[PDB]
Amino acid sequence: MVILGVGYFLLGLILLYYGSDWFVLGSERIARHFNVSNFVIGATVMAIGTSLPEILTSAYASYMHAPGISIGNAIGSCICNIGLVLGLSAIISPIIVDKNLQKNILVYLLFVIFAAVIGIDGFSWIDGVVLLILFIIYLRWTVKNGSAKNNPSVVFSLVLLIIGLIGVLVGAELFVDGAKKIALALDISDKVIGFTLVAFGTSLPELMVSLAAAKRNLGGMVLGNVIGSNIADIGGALAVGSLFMHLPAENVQMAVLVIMSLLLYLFAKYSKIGRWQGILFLALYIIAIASLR
Ligand SMILES: CCCCCCCCCCCCCCC
Ligand SMILES: [Ca+2]
Ligand SMILES: [Ca+2]
Repeated sequence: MVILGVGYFLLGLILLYYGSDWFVLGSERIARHFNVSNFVIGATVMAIGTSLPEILTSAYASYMHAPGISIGNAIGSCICNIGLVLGLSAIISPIIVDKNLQKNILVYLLFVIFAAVIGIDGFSWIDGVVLLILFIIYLRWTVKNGSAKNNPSVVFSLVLLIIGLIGVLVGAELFVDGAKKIALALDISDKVIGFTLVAFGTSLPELMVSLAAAKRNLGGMVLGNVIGSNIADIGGALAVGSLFMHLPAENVQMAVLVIMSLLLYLFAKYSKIGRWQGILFLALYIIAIASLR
């Protein structure tokens, strides 16, 4: 059943490509409907929508007594979002960050640092409750200072968003399943090849969404999506995972994330996020995947 593997694989790519653009366009219209910035809609609605892969992966794994998976995938996603995802987007469409989104990015940095320190001895279920509460606070705070019948322009906008989200989520796991069915039918099936495949699959929505937005010069949406997804990975995916079981410490990975997060802030505050910032991010991500576990 080789053909099948390819069928799933390319169909998932079809759903990811077209699904992401619909999701982006639908989110862009919604942002204009609720009079909020593209950053806000990306850091909230879009981020939560694309991080639900991680959240379900994390909870299930830790419940099945594999807490290393929950935290590895959570942190690995964050590193990927800044290194790979934001890296490609910054090059495609350079961003000059307004001084009110710089405040949001600084808050993100503080959140990451707070997570890193309390995770030095691993993440307990109490650590998770705390991170989850901060997650909630971030969302409301991001919405508040980003704000202020049955319209066919609104209905069509929500259809674009939802169908788009379904597209990138179904397509992402058709990608993974399609890849796993090929690797099994070619007898090249490792099980570290399956973990990193599934792990990468959960980051596929963010990748395709942020690339689609970058293609339409929506730099705010991309930046918001990256910041929001990372927070949803830590305050959401990692947090829920800690509820079922103590997540062992990943101090080397956290340090990598803090450094990248710090770089992200300094660039947004005192410079820009363009070509050479993106090249640096991609370099760091490539170094990471070449030397980390
Ligand atoms: C919004 C949902 C919040 C769910 C919080 C669940 C906390 C579960 C804690 C379980 C602790 C078990 C301790 C055993 C010693
Ligand atoms: Ca994701
Ligand atoms: Ca702890």
